[PDB]
Amino acid sequence: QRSVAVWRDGAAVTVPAHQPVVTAFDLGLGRGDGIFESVAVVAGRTPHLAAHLTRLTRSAALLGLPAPGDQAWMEMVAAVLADWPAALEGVCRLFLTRGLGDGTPPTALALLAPVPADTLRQRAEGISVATLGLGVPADFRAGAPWLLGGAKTLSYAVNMAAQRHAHDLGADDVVFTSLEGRLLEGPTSTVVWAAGGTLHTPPVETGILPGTTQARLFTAAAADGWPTSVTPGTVDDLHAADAVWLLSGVRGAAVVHTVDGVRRGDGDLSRRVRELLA
Amino acid sequence: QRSVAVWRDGAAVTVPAHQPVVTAFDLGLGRGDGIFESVAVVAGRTPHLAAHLTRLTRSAALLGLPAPGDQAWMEMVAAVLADWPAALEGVCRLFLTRGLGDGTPPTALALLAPVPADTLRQRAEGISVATLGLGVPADFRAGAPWLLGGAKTLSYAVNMAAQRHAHDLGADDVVFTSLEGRLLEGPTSTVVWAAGGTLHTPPVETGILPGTTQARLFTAAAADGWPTSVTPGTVDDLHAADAVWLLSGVRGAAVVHTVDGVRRGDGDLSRRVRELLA
Ligand SMILES: Cc1ncc(COP(=O)(O)O)c(/C=N/Nc2ccccc2)c1O
Ligand SMILES: Cc1ncc(COP(=O)(O)O)c(/C=N/Nc2ccccc2)c1O
Repeated sequence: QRSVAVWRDGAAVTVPAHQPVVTAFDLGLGRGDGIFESVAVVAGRTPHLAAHLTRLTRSAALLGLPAPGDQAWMEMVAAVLADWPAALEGVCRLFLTRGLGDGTPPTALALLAPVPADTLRQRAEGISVATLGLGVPADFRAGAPWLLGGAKTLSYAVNMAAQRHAHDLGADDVVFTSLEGRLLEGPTSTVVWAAGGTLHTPPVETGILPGTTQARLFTAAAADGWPTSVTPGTVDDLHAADAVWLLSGVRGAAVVHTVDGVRRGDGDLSRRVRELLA
Repeated sequence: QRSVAVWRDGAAVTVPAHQPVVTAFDLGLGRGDGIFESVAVVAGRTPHLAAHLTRLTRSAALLGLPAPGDQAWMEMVAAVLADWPAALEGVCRLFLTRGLGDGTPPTALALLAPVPADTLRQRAEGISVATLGLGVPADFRAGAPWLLGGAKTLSYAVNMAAQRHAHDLGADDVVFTSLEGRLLEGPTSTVVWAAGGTLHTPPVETGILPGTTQARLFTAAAADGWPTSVTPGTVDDLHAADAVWLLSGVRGAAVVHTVDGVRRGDGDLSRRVRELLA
């Protein structure tokens, strides 16, 4: 099952999941002019909701979208959670669109659906990843705010086409690379790798998204005496690593067992990552 | 006024413009995973509909979207035109989204609204343009189909943020540039410029959109003995030109009187461009 709530006249309103909620002129539909956050629902609860709401706020600020505020979002999360089975892991997406235009109200929605079995299987069994160039220099987006580098938008056509291109090659997912071959991130994930006793992730001064699963791992790793580093790594670094993972809010930690058709092990490092994230 | 038609059970169905038509799970909303075309409505007619439908077909093919076919689109255009005032110039947008997922039907819509007075004023009086880098090499997108270079998508968040960035600077519109400073195109237009008795436009092997207003100008220019060229121009070329225009289906030909705050004339070349486009 699926469930949806719309923000109407300062209240969360539950509507049937198959009921249309956005008109033809919504700029989130026609232009992809809006932001989202994907919130894991585990045993009927949203363990990391606050983290996601801080990122929703930053995404909304990058796009100059008026945001309804935390109270509002928590009320819409409550609405869609109301009849949700504790046994069924969910993805609760929050969408904010520019609506019919700035001046008129932005459209706020919450939508909840099961995490798919194939996403669960990838968390359990790991993934193959294709590296695909984005064409941009690593330092470019820092000087080009119009490219929306640190924002999570409704404009994911490229993200989806990258994933289809990867599926066509026989891979499960994508890591983007800069022009010079620097790691950036997934269409939908943050890369992390283990090397020389350290956990590495690429810098986001490169204009990628401050991943919340990754932040939570690095904080717990720090506390457990596992050194962490922001490292301007390349695909060479992924091949040479002791282990590689894609981190995301919904899939969680997916070990990367294949990079560009090159099979790799994890040096049995995945267990401590999973313990720290738990 | 505005009007909308949805494709339901092999028929065009008229619905009130304020009526929701897309559910929360439509991938055109949540992911910007769909295509569009914007069709000028002039004196209650769609003079260039066939041209736009051929481009809709190519966009749909780049995204691997099943397309309903020309018959269907012409029926949805007929539906929204039904009560439309001949005196009111319109923009008829056709949207095709991946729907709830491939396997399930794509969502097809037509939506018709007046061309705004400020767009009409720009056609009459011309525009200021900001050049903004896209960060990509001119030759990059040709080797990177996942970047969707020659497709017109529902994923226009960057396009819109570029335009807002330009408005903030005091400009009306944008021309994108490659890393090396080559002209690409507008978020929503094709650049053309006059130099040395020739009409120039940038190559689209660079992964930009084959503009239909531009094709129509170059065809009529050819027939009238005005030489045309595909020219790998830079911003230098826009400053040095005898005249510069942005061409698009809805605004038409907008003379560019200012490039990056540098004012320019058109050498009285705009009249012959407008005669040829008429
Ligand atoms: C570009 C990009 N980079 C990183 C993450 C890692 O973030 P976190 O640990 O907070 O999830 C995401 C995920 N978005 N979430 C998402 C995207 C698409 C579909 C569903 C969810 C992303 O989209
Ligand atoms: C990237 C890009 N490049 C060129 C044109 C020139 O094409 P044509 O002469 O066929 O119009 C368009 C226009 N889209 N149309 C459009 C875009 C946004 C909003 C409304 C219409 C465009 O979006």
